[PDB]
Amino acid sequence: ADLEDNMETLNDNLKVIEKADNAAQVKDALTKMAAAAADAWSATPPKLEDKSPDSPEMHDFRHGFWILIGQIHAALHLANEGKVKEAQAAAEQLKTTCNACHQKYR
Amino acid sequence: ADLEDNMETLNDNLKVIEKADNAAQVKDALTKMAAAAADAWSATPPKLEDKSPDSPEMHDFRHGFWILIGQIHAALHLANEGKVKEAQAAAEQLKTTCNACHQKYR
Amino acid sequence: ADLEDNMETLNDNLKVIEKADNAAQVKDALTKMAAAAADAWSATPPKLEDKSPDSPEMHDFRHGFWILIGQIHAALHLANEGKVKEAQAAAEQLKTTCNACHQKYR
Ligand code: HEM
Ligand code: HEM
Ligand code: HEM
Ligand SMILES: [Zn+2]
Ligand SMILES: [Zn+2]
Repeated sequence: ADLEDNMETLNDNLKVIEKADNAAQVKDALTKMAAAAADAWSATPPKLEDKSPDSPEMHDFRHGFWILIGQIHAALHLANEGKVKEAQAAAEQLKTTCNACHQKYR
Repeated sequence: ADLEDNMETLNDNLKVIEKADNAAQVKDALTKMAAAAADAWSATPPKLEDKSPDSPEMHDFRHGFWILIGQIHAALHLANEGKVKEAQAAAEQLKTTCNACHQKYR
Repeated sequence: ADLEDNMETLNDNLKVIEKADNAAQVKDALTKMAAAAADAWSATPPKLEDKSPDSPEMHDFRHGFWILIGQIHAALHLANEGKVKEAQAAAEQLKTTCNACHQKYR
């Protein structure tokens, strides 16, 4: 997918999570987030087009999606286990990851 | 691209790390491995074609490559600071993750 | 080698990061944490001595351990970038992962 569509999917589904009624809905938003973050991994952002793929910038760029995928995964488990409230909390906190990569490369 | 191709890339570069000349050939081969493993992220292996993308088997499957990439990133950091022998050792012990997944899904 | 020992190394270097002045001191302490975590993550802890390597309990433990490994990586990136203060904030931010895993498995 386009990086840009991948982020819309991240943004949209996080909101779906903040507003969810039950576990089924959070878990579904999390899955979709996982899909998008997995796909984004290999993307080159506009701000790093003049950067070599094996370069520190692209290295740290990729790692951002690694972290996010692990967090979504942890959060996805809380959801599977029916823990709506804490799943929503994990979901929240992975925003720090969105910001960390955003501050730098967006 | 293909799951098959990704594995050939994995296998080849593991041999490339074992024979490595210097830090850079080690780093370059590890980079290729991470990109191949992330390409495989969302591939669907023959043995799990009957299984829902939301099943424990696929969960287990995608998670392997996440562990792997992590292990690769860790080796990469060893190489970055010029501990080639140590980076080469982690690429050896990195086979435990390969095997773990083949055992279940190949 | 053993969990205990690596956990001390982990504990001690976080207090070294909190008391650090320069980016290099943070980088080294994070590097020692990287190393402790590299040698620890696959151990079975006292409280899961009964459960086997591929249960839900060991899978969760390994993941949170990998989350931790991934936050040390992020923090190490920030240090190489010489962003001293935000490497430290990231070393702080990683106490929650420490805590999430102790709360289930210590
Ligand atoms: C779930 C967490 C995340 C959310 C909610 C999020 C949200 C967004 C949104 C809404 C945009 C569009 C901004 C615009 O309208 O111009 C965007 C763009 C972007 N994001 Fe994220 N993001 C997340 C995680 C990440 C991560 C982890 C990375 C890097 C590893 C990243 C890298 C980027 C980049 C480079 C752009 C610019 C896209 C472009 O200009 O083509 N984002 N993100
Ligand atoms: C760097 C470590 C790894 C190496 C060197 C490696 C190597 C290989 C090789 C040589 C094959 C032979 C199949 C062929 O080429 O036709 C294969 C197949 C396969 N591997 Fe891996 N592998 C690794 C890691 C993994 C991991 C981590 C997973 C799961 C997370 C995995 C899942 C599979 C599956 C499902 C197949 C069978 C697919 C097919 O035949 O279409 N492998 N691998
Ligand atoms: C920076 C992060 C962490 C710090 C500073 C830390 C610190 C410590 C300390 C001080 C101990 C007690 C050691 C002793 O008195 O022998 C300990 C033990 C332990 N830690 Fe951590 N820890 C961290 C992260 C983690 C993580 C991520 C996990 C699992 C994923 C984990 C699992 C355990 C377990 C199971 C023990 C019990 C060992 C025993 O008493 O046998 N820790 N840790
Ligand atoms: Zn899991
Ligand atoms: Zn790195």
